[PDB]
Amino acid sequence: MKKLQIAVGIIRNENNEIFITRRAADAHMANKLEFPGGKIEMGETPEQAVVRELQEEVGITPQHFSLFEKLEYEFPDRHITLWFWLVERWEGEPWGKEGQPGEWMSLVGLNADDFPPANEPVIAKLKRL
Ligand SMILES: Nc1nc2c([nH]c(=O)n2[C@H]2C[C@H](O)[C@@H](COP(=O)(O)OP(=O)(O)OP(=O)(O)O)O2)c(=O)[nH]1
Ligand SMILES: [Mn+2]
Ligand SMILES: [Mn+2]
Ligand SMILES: [Mn+2]
Repeated sequence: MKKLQIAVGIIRNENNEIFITRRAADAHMANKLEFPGGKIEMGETPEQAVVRELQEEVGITPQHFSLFEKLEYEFPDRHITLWFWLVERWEGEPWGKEGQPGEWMSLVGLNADDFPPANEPVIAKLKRL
């Protein structure tokens, strides 16, 4: 099947809230909550991809971020490797730059069932921080 490398950014403010967007109804993992991110392209690194994806999707440039978790997940029709970057400093103010819903969500209130199932261990690990 299809095999993808995906970089996403966990955007955390100083109030323990995360900037979360919601995927379109016609997308893979439709209507799910998500960390902004996307496919790592040929000729770019995982670090470059999370910067580019956050610039495109929510209008911020991550800086001094760290790899929170890397994991693989087998969906029904595709295999992806997810790079979860913890982003605690950035230039700009995140918004729905691609017209998608986005809002700040308390970390304690996140419900893993609202996200793709691949995110389950990451959401749990974030809550222990
Ligand atoms: N963005 C994001 N994707 C996730 C998460 N968890 C998860 O399993 N995924 C999966 C859903 C998709 O199969 C894939 C992300 O690809 P995408 O749909 O964001 O692709 P993209 O933004 O590059 O799309 P495009 O603008 O290039 O057309 O990873 C997450 O927290 N954030
Ligand atoms: Mn993309
Ligand atoms: Mn995306
Ligand atoms: Mn994108």
